Amino acid sequence: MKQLEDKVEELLSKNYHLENEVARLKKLLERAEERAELSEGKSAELEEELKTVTNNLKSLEAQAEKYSQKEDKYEEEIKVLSDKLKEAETRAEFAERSVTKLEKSIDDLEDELYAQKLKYKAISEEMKQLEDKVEELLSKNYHLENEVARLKKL
Amino acid sequence: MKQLEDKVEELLSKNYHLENEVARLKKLLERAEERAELSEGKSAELEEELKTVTNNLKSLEAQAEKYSQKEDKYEEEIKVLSDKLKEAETRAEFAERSVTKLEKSIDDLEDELYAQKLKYKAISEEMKQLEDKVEELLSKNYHLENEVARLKKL
Repeated sequence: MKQLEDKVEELLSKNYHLENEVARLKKLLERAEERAELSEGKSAELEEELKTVTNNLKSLEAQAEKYSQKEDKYEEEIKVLSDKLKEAETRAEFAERSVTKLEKSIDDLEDELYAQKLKYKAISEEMKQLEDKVEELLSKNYHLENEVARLKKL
Repeated sequence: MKQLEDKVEELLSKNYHLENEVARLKKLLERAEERAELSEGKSAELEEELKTVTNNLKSLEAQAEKYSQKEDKYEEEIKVLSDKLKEAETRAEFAERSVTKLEKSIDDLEDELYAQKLKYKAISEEMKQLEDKVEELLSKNYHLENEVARLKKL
């Protein structure tokens, strides 16, 4: 029995050991659980961050869609203004050259009209001298006729 | 002793449940450690995803910035072209209206020259009739003067 009494002394110790092992396993278990909890929590916050960023992205993609379009609009707008500008500068350039030419034409017509008028004035003056001559002769003949009659009565 | 018997029996039963608890906890620990690993792996994968989507968003923002300034560029070009077009159109219109004015003046000058030539023709015609009248009266005058001379010497 002195051997059996020593057995009880062992089971007590070996049980003391099992107890310590149980406590150790429980501490490690809790550490694993807390690790998993911290990570699952981080994933959740990251999940949220991914949706937020992804949304913001699908928006810039869309904005970029409107940006590219306006670009082609502006391009078409500029094109039209350029072609209008060219056409107007051409109309201007040519019309101005026409003005100079037309003014010279007017100078020539005026020179011609002036000369024509000078000619008219001169023939008019000639007419007046001829009229004065007719008047002068009608008078001379009226009196010569009376003189011819007077002489016949002498 | 019967007493020791019972003591041993108690410790063995206790020892039994303890061995089973250690075996059970090792199993739960194995599973909790696997869970943590898996969760930590997911977090790392999500973190890398967020970094990538973030780098893309930042890239789209840079682009969006170039569009905004290049947009103000196109805007500036249009205003520049617009002001020039207004200036060109005004000068074009001015020169073209001048041309219309000068053409109308040329037409009026042609009308006057035509009318002036008809006047010259009309006066030249009277002139012809006047010269004929003078020739006739000079004739009559000539014969009358001769008749007076003749009568005076009888």
